[PDB]
Amino acid sequence: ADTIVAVELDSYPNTDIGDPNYPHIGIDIKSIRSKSTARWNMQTGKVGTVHISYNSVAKRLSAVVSYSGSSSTTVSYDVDLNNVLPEWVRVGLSATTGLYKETNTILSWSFTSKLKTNSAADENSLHFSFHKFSQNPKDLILQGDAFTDSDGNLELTKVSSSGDPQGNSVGRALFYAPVHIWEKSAVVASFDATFTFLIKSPDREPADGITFFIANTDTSIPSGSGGRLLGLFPDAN
Amino acid sequence: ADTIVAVELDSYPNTDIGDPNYPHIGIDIKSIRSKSTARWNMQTGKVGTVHISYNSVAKRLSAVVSYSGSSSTTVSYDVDLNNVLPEWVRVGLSATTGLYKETNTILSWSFTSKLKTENSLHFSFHKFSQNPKDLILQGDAFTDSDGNLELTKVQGNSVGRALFYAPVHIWEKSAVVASFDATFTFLIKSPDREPADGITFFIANTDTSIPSGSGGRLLGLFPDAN
Amino acid sequence: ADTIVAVELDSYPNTDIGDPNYPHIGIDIKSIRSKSTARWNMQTGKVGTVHISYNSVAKRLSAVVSYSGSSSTTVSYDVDLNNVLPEWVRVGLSATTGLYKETNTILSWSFTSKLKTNSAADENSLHFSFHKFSQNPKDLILQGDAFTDSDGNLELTKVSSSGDPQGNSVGRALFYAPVHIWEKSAVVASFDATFTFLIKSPDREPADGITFFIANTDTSIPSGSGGRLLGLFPDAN
Amino acid sequence: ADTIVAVELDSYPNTDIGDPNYPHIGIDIKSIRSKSTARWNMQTGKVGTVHISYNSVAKRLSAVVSYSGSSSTTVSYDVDLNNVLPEWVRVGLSATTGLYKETNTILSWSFTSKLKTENSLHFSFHKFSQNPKDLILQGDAFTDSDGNLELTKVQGNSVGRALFYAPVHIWEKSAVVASFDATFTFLIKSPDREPADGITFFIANTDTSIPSGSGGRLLGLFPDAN
Ligand SMILES: [Ca+2]
Ligand SMILES: [Ca+2]
Ligand SMILES: [Mn+2]
Ligand SMILES: [Mn+2]
Repeated sequence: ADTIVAVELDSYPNTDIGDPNYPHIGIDIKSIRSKSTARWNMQTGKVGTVHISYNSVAKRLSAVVSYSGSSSTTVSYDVDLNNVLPEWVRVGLSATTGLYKETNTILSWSFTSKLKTNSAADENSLHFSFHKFSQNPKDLILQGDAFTDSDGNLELTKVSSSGDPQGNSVGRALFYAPVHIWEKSAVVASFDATFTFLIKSPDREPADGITFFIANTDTSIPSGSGGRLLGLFPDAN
Repeated sequence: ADTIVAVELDSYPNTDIGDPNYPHIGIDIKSIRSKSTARWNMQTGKVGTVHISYNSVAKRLSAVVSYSGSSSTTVSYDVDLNNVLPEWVRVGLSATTGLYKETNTILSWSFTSKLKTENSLHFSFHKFSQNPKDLILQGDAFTDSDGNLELTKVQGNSVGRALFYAPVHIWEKSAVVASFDATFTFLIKSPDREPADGITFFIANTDTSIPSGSGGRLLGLFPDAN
Repeated sequence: ADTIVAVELDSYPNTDIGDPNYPHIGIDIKSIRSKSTARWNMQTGKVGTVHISYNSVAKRLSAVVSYSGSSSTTVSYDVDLNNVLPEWVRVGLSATTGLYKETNTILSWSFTSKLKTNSAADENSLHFSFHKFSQNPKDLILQGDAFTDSDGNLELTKVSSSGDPQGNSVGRALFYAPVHIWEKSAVVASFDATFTFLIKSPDREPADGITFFIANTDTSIPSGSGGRLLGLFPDAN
Repeated sequence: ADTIVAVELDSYPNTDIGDPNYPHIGIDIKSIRSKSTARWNMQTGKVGTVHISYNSVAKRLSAVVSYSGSSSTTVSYDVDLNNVLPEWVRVGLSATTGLYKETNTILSWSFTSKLKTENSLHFSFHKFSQNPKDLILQGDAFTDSDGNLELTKVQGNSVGRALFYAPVHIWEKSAVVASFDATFTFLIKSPDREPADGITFFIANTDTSIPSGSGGRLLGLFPDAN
């Protein structure tokens, strides 16, 4: 729904809406046109790991991807997230395919968020961690094509019985409870997220990618957000 | 009906023969008649602390109550909770007032749950927002101007509950160990010294709600006294 | 050193000192003669996982072992650990081999301990987590034959360059910092531990096992504690 | 020499031209001359809170100071700490007094460190034991009858430090992300309003000790003012 901060792992270069001429990681602030990007040395058929950080004192949103016994790529962006996001949010995972496709499979997801004030008597803390997923994950809001398979992996996008990915799917999984990330008299807010993903593709140059995103609590797949908009934005402004 | 597992602090008269003659802390499995209780030296106008824990290998559910510079009271019950509770639950607090001037104010509440074969949950609150969007408030429950969670009305016979918003995955076939731990602090404010009062941390089915009839000594948790 | 609580994973049945007639898990309280045991369905050449719990309110020391896609075994014992242990301890892992042998290899180790009183303003908390190990693990006290190998696995007992285990080794690894587990006005103390282990053996019936143990801070391999005494006790009382 | 990374609270006059004219919070990289500082509204006899964090992807080290019902001051410095600090370190607190009647009492201290490719450490103390065996106390540092950690003497020119006992693994070749976070609360008690005082959280080589000459404004951390 209308408000969106996101870390995007973007397999398919969509040049005319600002994407660099290669797979990339980027930080998206209220738009699909990453405020910052870094080359993403994608490795199809391998398990990748994403770490994401933010601290409201530092005011830096950071992300890393690496694969097992391989190099890593990092992207950063200076952003005060309380001038962007509501004080209460939902956190989620998003993925799409277009004409070109890919599995957008998630193996694990963890998230930690803290909110501190003056008195230690005034604060909150939230943590969740999933290694594989229930067949009816009742603490997840599954949106669009998102489903958990017979292996207990979370499939954000359509995959056939065969084990093979479909074109034109959107999926999203959001954690059930809203997260309190700012408040009038907050001194420090911070969050950390990790996920692991498996992207497989027959295709030359797969599509479209995965995000971790933070949104207003009532968020939903906006109509017309398929493909290159990754399930997040209604247009490409 | 709801499926209930509770740890309660109870200053009501329990006029049933089995049960005790003083304020007590007790462990409730599916019924208001505590499977196990212990003395509770209930101190009005002082902040109290409850720690509860369970481990599915140890199959021992236990709880402690203390006040600062005070001594504590503990209760345990050997129980296997994966044969009592559904796989997915919601956790919460509840309170009820008698016919006294008294508050049930929650200053803090934390919870951790672990499910190993694969699943972890943790929340922690010190005071509460005016709009606690991650709490499901039931009955007379509201967060006050001070950021304190008032489970009951600030005369008596109020019932109020507060659930954490996400369901908790506490068991599964593939499970080797499930554990949980919870802490809360509370303040009963009252001009009386031994008012009739009840306050609980509880676990239940995810679609749980207040049963009509459940006031006073059924703690907002149960319809019968069975 | 003199005071020892331990969860033992006992591969070799030593009948005449109380061992049951099979591999077992046991809780050892100040003696090698387990206060409680359960049949341990050992699976050589597989990664096993031990979880250990205690809570001073419940007064129950618990442990579980399982392997990957296999059944699990559990043992329990009602013990108030503050009548047994000092208020400050070191936590550790031990292993031995005798004439019969085995690798006693540790892949990960985590430990959490909490101590609460009246006021939340009076408490302590400690947590460590190792997945694989530095070649010079500076936060471990390595005792006897304990070493971290070229794979970053912790080998509590002697293994040849070949990859093959030697007989008559003792090893122990203790975490550097002492742990505060009780105090005059404690309301609740609790700890949790997890480790993963690989036991390989040519032998028919390997020896001798691995423990997780809690001891006085100045603990050390007592002389004459080899073999069946698992690196912990100086005799078999 | 020792290798020092510190966050400091400083009320000494700093008479060197570059440096500031009021009590300040600052980030020290290997020298007493803070790579980055900010105003510190230093409230004597009120409990203060410091939060510090770092992430090796963000390469931004930052800190906040606040008092209850008060507003806060923050400081950041872009730095890569795997080029400044050894791989293994010891973390600690330090304080120094001037020529004033003032305490440097630590009420609480927590620390978390993560090293990912594989390594986690966390400790948390609210008050301290009479015999804090997991702390290495240096110089005038002792735990008092109230369980509070006094870094300096209860006249001035005391220096005192307290290290956490285990070494911390903060970097390695194979490392993808290293992060840490620390919090402490403190109380400077003094009959004066703006006494000359210094209090730090710091990271150093594991064999670190108090350098001679390091009194007052060198915070117990550095031998020179270079
Ligand atoms: Ca794209
Ligand atoms: Ca044996
Ligand atoms: Mn893009
Ligand atoms: Mn045995």
